[PDB]
Amino acid sequence: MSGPERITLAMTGASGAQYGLRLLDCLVQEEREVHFLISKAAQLVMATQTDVALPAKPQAMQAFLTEYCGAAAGQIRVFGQNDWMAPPASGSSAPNAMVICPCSTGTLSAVATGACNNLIERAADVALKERRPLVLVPREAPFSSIHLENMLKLSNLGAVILPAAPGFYHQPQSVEDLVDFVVARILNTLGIPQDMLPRWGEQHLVS
Amino acid sequence: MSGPERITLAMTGASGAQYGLRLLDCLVQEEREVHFLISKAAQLVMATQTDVALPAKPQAMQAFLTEYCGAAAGQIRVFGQNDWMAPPASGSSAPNAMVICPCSTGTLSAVATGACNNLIERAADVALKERRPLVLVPREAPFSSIHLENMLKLSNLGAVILPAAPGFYHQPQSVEDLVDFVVARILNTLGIPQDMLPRWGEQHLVS
Amino acid sequence: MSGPERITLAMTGASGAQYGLRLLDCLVQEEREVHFLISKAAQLVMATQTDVALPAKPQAMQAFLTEYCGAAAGQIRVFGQNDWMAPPASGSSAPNAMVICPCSTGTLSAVATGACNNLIERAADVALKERRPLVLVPREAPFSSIHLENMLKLSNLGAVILPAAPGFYHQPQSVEDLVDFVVARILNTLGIPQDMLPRWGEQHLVS
Amino acid sequence: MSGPERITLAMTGASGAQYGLRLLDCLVQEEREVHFLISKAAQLVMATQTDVALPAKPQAMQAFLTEYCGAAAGQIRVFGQNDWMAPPASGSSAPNAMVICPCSTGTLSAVATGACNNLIERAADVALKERRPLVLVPREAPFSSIHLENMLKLSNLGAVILPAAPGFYHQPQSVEDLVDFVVARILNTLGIPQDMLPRWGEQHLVS
Amino acid sequence: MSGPERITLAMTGASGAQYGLRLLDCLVQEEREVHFLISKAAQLVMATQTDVALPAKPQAMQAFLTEYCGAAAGQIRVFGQNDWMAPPASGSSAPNAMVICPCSTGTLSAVATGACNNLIERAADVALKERRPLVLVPREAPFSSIHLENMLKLSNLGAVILPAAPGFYHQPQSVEDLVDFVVARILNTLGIPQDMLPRWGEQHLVS
Amino acid sequence: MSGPERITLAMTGASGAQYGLRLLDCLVQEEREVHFLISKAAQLVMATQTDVALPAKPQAMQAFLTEYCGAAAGQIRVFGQNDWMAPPASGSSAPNAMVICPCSTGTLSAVATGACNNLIERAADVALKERRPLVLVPREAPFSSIHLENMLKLSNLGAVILPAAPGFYHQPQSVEDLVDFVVARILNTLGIPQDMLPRWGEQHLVS
Amino acid sequence: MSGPERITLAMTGASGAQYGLRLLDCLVQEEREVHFLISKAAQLVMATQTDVALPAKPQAMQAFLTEYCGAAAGQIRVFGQNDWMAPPASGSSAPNAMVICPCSTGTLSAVATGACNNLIERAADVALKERRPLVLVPREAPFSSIHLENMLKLSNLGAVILPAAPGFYHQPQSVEDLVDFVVARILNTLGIPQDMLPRWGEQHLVS
Amino acid sequence: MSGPERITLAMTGASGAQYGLRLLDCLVQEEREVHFLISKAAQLVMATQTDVALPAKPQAMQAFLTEYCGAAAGQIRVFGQNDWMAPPASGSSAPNAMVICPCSTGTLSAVATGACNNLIERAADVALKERRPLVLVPREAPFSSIHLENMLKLSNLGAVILPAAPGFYHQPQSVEDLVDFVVARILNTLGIPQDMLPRWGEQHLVS
Ligand SMILES: Cc1cc2c(cc1C)N(C[C@H](O)[C@H](O)[C@H](O)COP(=O)(O)O)c1[nH]c(=O)[nH]c(=O)c1N2
Ligand SMILES: Cc1cc2c(cc1C)N(C[C@H](O)[C@H](O)[C@H](O)COP(=O)(O)O)c1[nH]c(=O)[nH]c(=O)c1N2
Ligand SMILES: Cc1cc2c(cc1C)N(C[C@H](O)[C@H](O)[C@H](O)COP(=O)(O)O)c1[nH]c(=O)[nH]c(=O)c1N2
Ligand SMILES: Cc1cc2c(cc1C)N(C[C@H](O)[C@H](O)[C@H](O)COP(=O)(O)O)c1[nH]c(=O)[nH]c(=O)c1N2
Ligand SMILES: Cc1cc2c(cc1C)N(C[C@H](O)[C@H](O)[C@H](O)COP(=O)(O)O)c1[nH]c(=O)[nH]c(=O)c1N2
Ligand SMILES: Cc1cc2c(cc1C)N(C[C@H](O)[C@H](O)[C@H](O)COP(=O)(O)O)c1[nH]c(=O)[nH]c(=O)c1N2
Ligand SMILES: Cc1cc2c(cc1C)N(C[C@H](O)[C@H](O)[C@H](O)COP(=O)(O)O)c1[nH]c(=O)[nH]c(=O)c1N2
Ligand SMILES: Cc1cc2c(cc1C)N(C[C@H](O)[C@H](O)[C@H](O)COP(=O)(O)O)c1[nH]c(=O)[nH]c(=O)c1N2
Ligand SMILES: CC(C)=CCOP(=O)(O)O
Ligand SMILES: CC(C)=CCOP(=O)(O)O
Ligand SMILES: CC(C)=CCOP(=O)(O)O
Ligand SMILES: CC(C)=CCOP(=O)(O)O
Ligand SMILES: CC(C)=CCOP(=O)(O)O
Ligand SMILES: CC(C)=CCOP(=O)(O)O
Ligand SMILES: CC(C)=CCOP(=O)(O)O
Ligand SMILES: CC(C)=CCOP(=O)(O)O
Repeated sequence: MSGPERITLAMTGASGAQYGLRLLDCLVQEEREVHFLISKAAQLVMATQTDVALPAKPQAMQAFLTEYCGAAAGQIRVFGQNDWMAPPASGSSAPNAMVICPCSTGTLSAVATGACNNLIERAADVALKERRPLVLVPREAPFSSIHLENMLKLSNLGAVILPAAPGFYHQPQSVEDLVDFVVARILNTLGIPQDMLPRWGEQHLVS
Repeated sequence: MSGPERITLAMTGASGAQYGLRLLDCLVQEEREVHFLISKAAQLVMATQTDVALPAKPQAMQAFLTEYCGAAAGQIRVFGQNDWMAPPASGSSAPNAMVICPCSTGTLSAVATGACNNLIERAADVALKERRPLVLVPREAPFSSIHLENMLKLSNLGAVILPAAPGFYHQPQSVEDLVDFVVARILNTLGIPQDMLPRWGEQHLVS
Repeated sequence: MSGPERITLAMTGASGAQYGLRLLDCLVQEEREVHFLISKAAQLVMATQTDVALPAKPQAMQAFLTEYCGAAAGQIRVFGQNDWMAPPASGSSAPNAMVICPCSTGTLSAVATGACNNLIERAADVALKERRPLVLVPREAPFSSIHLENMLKLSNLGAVILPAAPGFYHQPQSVEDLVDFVVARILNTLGIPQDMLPRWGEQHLVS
Repeated sequence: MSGPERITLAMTGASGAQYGLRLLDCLVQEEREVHFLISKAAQLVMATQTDVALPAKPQAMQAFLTEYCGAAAGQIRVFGQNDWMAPPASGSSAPNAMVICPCSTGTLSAVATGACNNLIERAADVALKERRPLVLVPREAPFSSIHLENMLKLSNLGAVILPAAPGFYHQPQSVEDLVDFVVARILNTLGIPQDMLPRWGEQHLVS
Repeated sequence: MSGPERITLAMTGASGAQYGLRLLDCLVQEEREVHFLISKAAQLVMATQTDVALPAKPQAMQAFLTEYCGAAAGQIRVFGQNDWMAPPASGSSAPNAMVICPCSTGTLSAVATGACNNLIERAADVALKERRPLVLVPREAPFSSIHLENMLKLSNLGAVILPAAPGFYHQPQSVEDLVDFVVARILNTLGIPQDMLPRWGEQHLVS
Repeated sequence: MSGPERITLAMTGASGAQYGLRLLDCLVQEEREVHFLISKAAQLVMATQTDVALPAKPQAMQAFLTEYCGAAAGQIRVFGQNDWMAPPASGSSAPNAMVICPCSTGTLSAVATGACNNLIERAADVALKERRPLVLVPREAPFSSIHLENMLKLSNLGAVILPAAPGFYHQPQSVEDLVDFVVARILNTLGIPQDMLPRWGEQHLVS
Repeated sequence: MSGPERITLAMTGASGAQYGLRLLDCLVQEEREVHFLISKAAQLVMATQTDVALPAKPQAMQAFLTEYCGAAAGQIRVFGQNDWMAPPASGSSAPNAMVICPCSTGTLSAVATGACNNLIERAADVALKERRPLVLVPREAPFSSIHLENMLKLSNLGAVILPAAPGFYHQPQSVEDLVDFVVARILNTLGIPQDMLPRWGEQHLVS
Repeated sequence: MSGPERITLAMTGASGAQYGLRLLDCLVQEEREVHFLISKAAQLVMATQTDVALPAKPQAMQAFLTEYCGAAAGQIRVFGQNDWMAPPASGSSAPNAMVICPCSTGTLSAVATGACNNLIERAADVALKERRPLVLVPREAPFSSIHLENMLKLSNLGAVILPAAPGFYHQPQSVEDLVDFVVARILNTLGIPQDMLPRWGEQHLVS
């Protein structure tokens, strides 16, 4: 298999829950193991901008998502915001790639400064110190200079800053087609196969 | 009228022509005067990702857009890429706000470095030296550290970096609803009235 | 196979065309796919400092190089300087390593600043944002502080700055032996097998 | 095999010889090839803080270590401090990962500044220019701002700064258990299998 | 008495509780007054990596520690994480030295950025603004560039960054001997007498 | 006694040996303990610019200086350039103030970069990490930007940069009076009594 | 003649008037034209630390110095502190080298910041903008970080920072011999012949 | 004569001895005086990559080179690595231009940091403080960020960084023709006549 076997997928309180749910579903279909984390604000976003009725507690959540995605048993692990017992809290864990999708400006800040106040922030701190993949998917506009400095710092240290900025070059016809563009970019970044967005120019031999 | 009477709208070669066409139409409906500039790459984008058959030469272009938007005669001015005779080339011109929507990574670079190689780049250089509004709407993912440094420099100097990153908090049902979210943000930035995106929380009196 | 299956090889207007032609030939012999780009200045260099009569237009060029190197059909793709349809223009393309050999001081500048004015510059911009290999082979002396700052910025972001500075530790007897030293270094950087430069010290067991 | 086939292991004059000897032994047991370098100060440390009677000259040293670790013939190569003939002195060598364990503050300084005064420093300079793994294991307290600036510079360039700071979360009962924690972290960094430190949380499915 | 009469000892959630308990005991034996603060994460660390059954609430904690260490009544004060009434919250308090042992990467971050979210962070903020001693004892490996930048900033402002990196030059035979090395370094930094680690070279008169 | 009981006095290869010999004599007369270190270049300076015939080996040197200054037995300790057994090599030593008088540009460099190549450089590295007094007395003209950057870095970290730049405000009549001005400044910096340079203005009550 | 025909010699209020008077005399003997400027504080220094009774007003001063040095009529020009009519105030003047000897910390500050409050400061501002020689001779100890930053800035812009730090390698026997060392260094910097300090090593052919 | 009368030519341990020998020969033919310095590593390079059997000791070396180049007696001075008696060690020496050809990455480092550990490094330190020409000829590939930062610092201070990167625009037919290109560039930098590389375009009057 190309790409990581295990992804830590953290969802934080930016207005783009569709992208994290779609990514979760694609990752499950590519038979990856997902360690799923979600912030309190992200739970309010999902409740108010989607049709998904996500249970509050980690075990009910894990059961719900396993159904929602058609996952295998234990394929999706759910950990709460102070569960330091969970793999992502330590660099001695097995290697996984981490994606924060969507990534709020507050979570971006915490990761840039090293705040480690909850499991998502500590997980990203560990990805950085271990040189493990870390992809942040901000959804904000305008970006202020505070946001941009935090993104630059992290980019300079090897994180991938992948804004939720879909392109129109595959002729999108629906909101779902724009959500899939962003998701396809994330999977490409992670090195995981995808067939939602063709490889640009692959059939063009000469100019 | 709130907001600027005249906007310089430059469209450059990022995959988001829908946003610049929609903005052009909203600006016309709010009876603003638009000085419209478009790059060669942006013409290829529009030809390949939209249904809009935009003529190549500035006078045919001006006639086409005036029809497309329902504008009044002389409401939309079109200037070519080396027309130094046009108002945006000089700080002695009448004040206008400038928006680059969409803004390619190459145009972002040129504006950050001061390259002034064509009328769009010189127009942005003049907006900066005159302290006139300058809004850039990048559409790229990932953003590299080169992109992020160029955005930060410009943000620090007072430009507004407004990525084409729509939110989902107004329940979008179509691609058009996502395009209008971004457009609504731009008009808000410019101080121009809009009724596509409600004022968040305006009716909430207490927590 | 070790190393990348596909290399984007861009030749720009520094006085070292021999190195890019030799690299092209080595890449073909290692059965890699080459996406070949060449600047207008690089065409003048090749015309004046080599015996290679390279045709001007991309399809005639592709036929010429395919012969010159003994390549298989479609092994070498040639794209012109504004062919945005070509794979290297987008990060959604299939992954390839990019080498700019030789790299003029102007191309170094454009890549460091993000100028994206033609397909070579945009290709390098995409390599950077995608975290794909990017090797620059400058040929200039002295290096000014402008050159050195541009190289440092790019090195800091993970590009490899590999100056056309051959060593003499394999006893070179000809101009070709110096050209092959530099080429051997490039292939090593890319992780592609080569037998022009032995592995230093591989038989030395103790001091 | 996961991880590098060949490791350059340099031991320098910080008070932690136990960690470099233990790492050497683990690397031998995982059937890796080790290019072993040791500074004059590190020889005084080993003589005074361990029970290991290490011979002075490279060939006697190689014989001693080969016995001490149970290595195969030629599995451990020993090179002296000015043996420029040895593989680590040149980037044209075969790829290996380099670890400096322990890393004195003086060696940290030399690597950060590019001093290349002996084979260890030149070896690290080459690892950096080749983008090959470089792990530094400092043992000092307090760390001054000079130390911290030197570490930051190197971290920013992709070196791994792994201080000899063992954790207590695997219930250590002996000095050997603390030495093995640090060694286990190094092997994890290098991507080499180890069974001294379990994978944190690997059996935890839900919070 | 040499050294401070009063120490604020904060324990945060890094895997090194042994060092803070040992320091607490040494400080009590040198008849100092200790203002003891402990984070929620540090309570989970102590519960899981030590044999010490520390009560949760500040008054039960104070009674427990007073027994554990043989302290005099009122020698150890315990304050909770939001007790702004406590001396360390204000610069108008009586002078004391502050040690954060162990110091998590999150607490390091908060102190470097000025976050003041709880009493430990505010206490360190006050130590800095008052020019009072502040010693941080991180326990992490690798250190990332985020950690290293946060340490450098604080070192530059006069904090002492004293990693939990014991040396082996006093022939340690047990885990306790390594814990005491680090503790001895802290007491030396604070100017408090200790007889666990001899004064290096004190009897050496000539080379 | 005011000021430190023990001073590490290092003499390095700048053209000002008179100042270090005079300081050594003043320190002995104020009954301080001096740990004396001298570089190979400083030995050549003393041989060629003074009348002092200093023996080469540390024990003969210690006997010579003890006579030259009228010191008590064991008041002056002499350590060689690789004597890591000596107190100044470790921060676990008893506290002393360190003066490098004169300080060559090479020694200034090594201290600024953390090179630790010999006992003087390591001693200064330890003074810095321990927050112990460190006074550097450069003697060079012009100062280049390399020198000035190295001095600034060290000044910013709390070292005292005290150039061998005597003043004329005490009416000097001899070379000895200029040497004593500089020495008086050093003793003032260290907080040690001196009566060579009066306290400026001490008898002036009103303007 | 080697070196400049005209020198602007400014004397400011550091305790080293001997050096500026000696330089003035050497410049006169080498038949240079001197534009002489002196600050109010420098007049108090000269009155209190030398035997030279310098008149207050520019014309009496010019007559006095012309006698003191044996100069030709009009060889020494004296200008007051607000005489903007004088050549050094404008870059349109004839080229001259400028030396500030001695240079107070206040004058160093003004030159580094561009303060131009009097003719000396404006003269130095003009030397810098014209790329004309500018030599500053500070006399201060310790140098603080403010002093060192001001010196570095100016050194980086091409000024020569030449501290009043005499060497002892020409066997000085008097205060005058130390004053002449510094003066000899200044003349060397300016490219003016001098025979007070031999050319180091000029007769040494082999090592 | 145009250009300097005296050149300090230092050869250090990069793989390009041919360039320093050829430069030495050209300098002798232009009747310049050469102060020749060579490092221990450079002696190993010359022994292994050239046919030149250079004696070890300075006087035998001077005799050998005087023969090899056809020099006049005393035209080439040879100084050893610790011969502080030699002119280049002091700024009070007669002015000469300094070239380090080839310049190892270690020597580049030492010059950038001010290390002054041997006569070559001190000579370069003096060139910088005296504002005398300093040309460095590195031979390394890739250049890391450490190398590039060291080059930039020195370039910014006025050193010339002239990499051993020959061009092909004079139709080179041999290894000697590439060596002469680099040498011709160095002589041009120094302002010394050369007829190996024509003046580009000198006969071109119009475009
Ligand atoms: C409905 C709704 C929508 C948004 C938000 C909030 C809510 C309630 N917030 C804000 C954000 O959630 C807030 O600053 C949190 O403190 C983020 O905390 P976490 O990073 O999720 O722990 C938010 N933040 C942001 O960066 N981009 C966005 O698009 C949104 N949209
Ligand atoms: C179809 C198509 C689509 C895109 C592009 C090109 C084409 C042809 N380009 C690239 C870009 O247009 C190129 O780097 C130009 O050089 C930009 O020039 P202007 O800034 O418009 O003058 C591009 N650039 C970018 O920053 N974001 C994008 O989404 C796209 N999409
Ligand atoms: C014959 C010849 C030789 C050279 C050049 C030009 C020509 C015509 N140029 C200059 C360079 O080509 C010019 O600055 C271009 O603008 C570079 O454009 P590209 O980067 O190729 O698009 C050039 N540039 C450089 O960096 N190093 C070199 O060795 C040369 N040699
Ligand atoms: C017994 C003993 C113990 C130590 C040391 C020395 C000796 C002799 N040194 C110092 C160090 O070895 C010295 O600065 C050397 O110059 C380092 O040279 P290398 O980097 O090994 O070539 C030392 N240095 C350090 O960074 N951390 C340490 O723990 C120690 N411990
Ligand atoms: C068992 C255990 C062990 C550790 C941790 C946690 C737990 C539960 N954490 C993490 C840390 O406690 C987390 O990022 C907290 O958010 C830190 O909060 P405080 O700074 O104590 O408020 C942790 N953090 C760190 O910097 N170094 C370490 O050694 C450890 N070890
Ligand atoms: C006679 C004599 C005089 C001087 C020197 C040398 C000699 C031999 N050196 C140079 C210096 O000693 C050289 O760069 C050494 O490498 C410094 O090494 P240490 O720092 O003493 O180990 C020298 N260096 C300096 O910074 N200022 C000076 O005044 C002198 N004077
Ligand atoms: C007797 C005497 C001696 C000194 C001073 C003053 C006096 C009165 N001052 C101080 C200085 O003159 C003061 O800060 C002035 O404001 C400098 O002004 P000018 O730069 O000359 O205009 C002084 N300043 C300094 O930088 N180094 C010194 O050696 C002295 N010595
Ligand atoms: C045969 C051979 C070849 C090279 C080297 C060595 C040897 C032995 N070294 C390395 C270098 O010489 C080493 O880092 C020295 O420590 C440099 O010391 P000096 O700067 O000459 O004192 C080397 N260094 C470099 O920067 N570029 C190179 O091309 C080479 N080539
Ligand atoms: C939760 C936990 C064991 C954190 C310690 O992990 P690491 O040693 O800092 O990578
Ligand atoms: C096209 C033109 C008149 C440019 C000059 O404008 P400005 O004085 O630079 O603002
Ligand atoms: C030519 C083209 C489709 C450019 C867009 O690519 P990407 O989304 O910016 O990587
Ligand atoms: C010892 C030696 C051949 C050094 C040259 O290696 P590289 O070309 O600098 O990687
Ligand atoms: C809890 C309290 C009184 C904080 C104010 O202290 P300070 O004036 O900020 O030192
Ligand atoms: C020579 C020696 C014991 C060095 C270790 O000292 P420290 O622990 O780094 O202060
Ligand atoms: C006193 C005077 C004419 C100042 C103007 O000089 P410049 O044009 O600023 O060089
Ligand atoms: C070898 C020697 C006399 C060094 C002193 O030279 P300089 O005064 O630092 O230029």
